[PDB]
Amino acid sequence: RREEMIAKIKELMLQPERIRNIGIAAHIDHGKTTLSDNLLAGAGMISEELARGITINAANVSMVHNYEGKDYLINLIDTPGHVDFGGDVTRAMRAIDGVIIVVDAVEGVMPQTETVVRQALREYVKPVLFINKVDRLIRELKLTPQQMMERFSKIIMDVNRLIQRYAPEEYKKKWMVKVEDGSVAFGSAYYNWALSVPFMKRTGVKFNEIIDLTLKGDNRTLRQKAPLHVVVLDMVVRHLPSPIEAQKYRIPHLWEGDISSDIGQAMLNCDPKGKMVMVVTKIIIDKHAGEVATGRVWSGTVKSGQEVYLINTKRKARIQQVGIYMGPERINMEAVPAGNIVAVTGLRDAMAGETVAEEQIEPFEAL
Ligand SMILES: Nc1nc2c(ncn2[C@@H]2O[C@H](COP(=O)(O)OP(=O)(O)O)[C@@H](O)[C@H]2O)c(=O)[nH]1
Repeated sequence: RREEMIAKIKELMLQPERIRNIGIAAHIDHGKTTLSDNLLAGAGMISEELARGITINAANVSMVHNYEGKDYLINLIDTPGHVDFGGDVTRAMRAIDGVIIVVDAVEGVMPQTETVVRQALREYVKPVLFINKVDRLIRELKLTPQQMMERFSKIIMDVNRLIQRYAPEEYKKKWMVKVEDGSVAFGSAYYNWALSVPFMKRTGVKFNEIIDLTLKGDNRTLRQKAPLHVVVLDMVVRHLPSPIEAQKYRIPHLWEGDISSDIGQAMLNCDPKGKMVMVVTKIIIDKHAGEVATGRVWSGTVKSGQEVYLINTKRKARIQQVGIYMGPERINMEAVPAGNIVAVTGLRDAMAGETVAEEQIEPFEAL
């Protein structure tokens, strides 16, 4: 039901501890797009009452996920795929608080894997690990359960070596990933299943059941018994931070202004009562709506009709319509508080990376 989901989005956007702003990153062909598309589909966000390629270069897609009796609003924000480095990559890392690092079970950790882990960690983005294509270990390589667990262990050790080496000093140990606490999951994005220790504890489901169904070709039972979106989004909710948790340590890194100032404090503490500061992540031109700027609200509350400064472009402006994402769709909202990803009209002169603020402040980017 559409009206129900819209109400749910409004409910959760008002509670910053229920939000997760994330991205997904991977070496080429390891499964970023398949995971992205199938999480969105599995969470039921593109059902007719409300798949391949829908997330490709999508500014944001949101998913509502229930975890231990509470609903969460997960924003899967665009991160550039298949590129080594660039301003676009850095900018997208700065927009997300958590990242799912996807590693192919066959190739393992590859040079581009190391690059994306580095790039995320450099901006205080907390990682979790999803080991993909486990169907290939089962069917094509015909590995034993012990051989597969040993393969996972090696991947995990390689990832943690990168975290130890590249995480900000304070998080070199804290952000290591482990199978035991479910900050690692493994599965097949393509066949819509995954497992983790917390999921297996909760349900009693065992890897051998998944192996059996896989070899039998019972793909319907497979994806229902160990759903990709349940296992992976459970991991997102438990282990990736809310914007209010993340901004307390991310904002001094991200913004070069005076953290002790009122606006600095409002961003540090994700305060919806402070002056509004947002950063534009992406702009598209819609034939009907005109320029639509997607962005993250760091502080304050963004409103339809709100007068703002475009800091990099050096102009005063007025936001026309504010929107928020429901799956891939923009839905109108007249006011949206800090912590959220929004889409706004009225800022045609803005560029990607633009700092948009109620007061003249230091920009997040030199632009
Ligand atoms: N066997 C298998 N193939 C997969 C899986 N996930 C993705 N693929 C395939 O691997 C290729 C690359 O996937 P894609 O999601 O586009 O990778 P990306 O480049 O990281 O975005 C495509 O042919 C996918 O269908 C998986 O779990 N198992």
